[PDB]
Amino acid sequence: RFHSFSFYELKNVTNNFDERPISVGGNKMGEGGFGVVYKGYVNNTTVAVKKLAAITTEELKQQFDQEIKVMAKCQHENLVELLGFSSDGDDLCLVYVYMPNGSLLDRLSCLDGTPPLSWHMRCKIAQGAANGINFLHENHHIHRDIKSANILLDEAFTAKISDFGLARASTVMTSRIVGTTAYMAPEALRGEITPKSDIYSFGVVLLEIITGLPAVDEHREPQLLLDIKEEIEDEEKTIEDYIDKKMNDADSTSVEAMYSVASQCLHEKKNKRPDIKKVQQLLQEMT
Repeated sequence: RFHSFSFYELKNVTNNFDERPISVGGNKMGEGGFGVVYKGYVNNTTVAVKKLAAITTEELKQQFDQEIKVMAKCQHENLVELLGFSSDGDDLCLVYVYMPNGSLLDRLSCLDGTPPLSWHMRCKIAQGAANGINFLHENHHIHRDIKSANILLDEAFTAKISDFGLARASTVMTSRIVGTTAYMAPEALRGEITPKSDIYSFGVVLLEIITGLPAVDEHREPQLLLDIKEEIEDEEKTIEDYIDKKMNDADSTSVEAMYSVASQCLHEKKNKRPDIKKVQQLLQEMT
């Protein structure tokens, strides 16, 4: 099933949860899913260890319990795999398969000097992520935080959708709004919970893959990649003026095919957006 770790094991294998970034000599890889993520090395295997931090306690155990329940049921090549967990004490940890190529956001940004992703590889990554989302939707889960920074990349650059648990079952309303603003559908930003909002957010990821630009850049005009989309519709701009210049293999025809899928995903009216299945068909027809 899952591996039951005890906290002392995870502490030993993460340099006692060394919170400096890995660049600096520590074990921290990021923060999210209600915790800090650290690199560990256990039994000849590199792992990612998420140590949950307290919203409040008591609801934390419920969320940890729920994330495990979701992962037990959600096994797929385009989803991050949970390996085990630690629950002894006031301390809660989740242990995942390690993804050596980091996030799609970081690779689109060539963080740390990694080479630019080719157009052909971007197309594969887009299809992989759509496959992961389709598995989630088929199994009545809503991700709620679809973004490039949550699409991880293994040894082969296979797309791995991460950070659910918070993955609700499947129009509900909520007082505690979650997600990442620059990626959120307008109805999600008002608190409607629906798988159609994951589609919208996936439209945004597609624009990041096309253009190489982050969804938000506060030193850019416009700060929001979403707006750049309205420029193309309303302002004599073309997607071609926006194609990532860090590629040498992006043909006009498939670029436009992906942009058209992005544009369908991005309808403001949730009911006009394609479903994940259609998005897969489209992304497949694209290659």
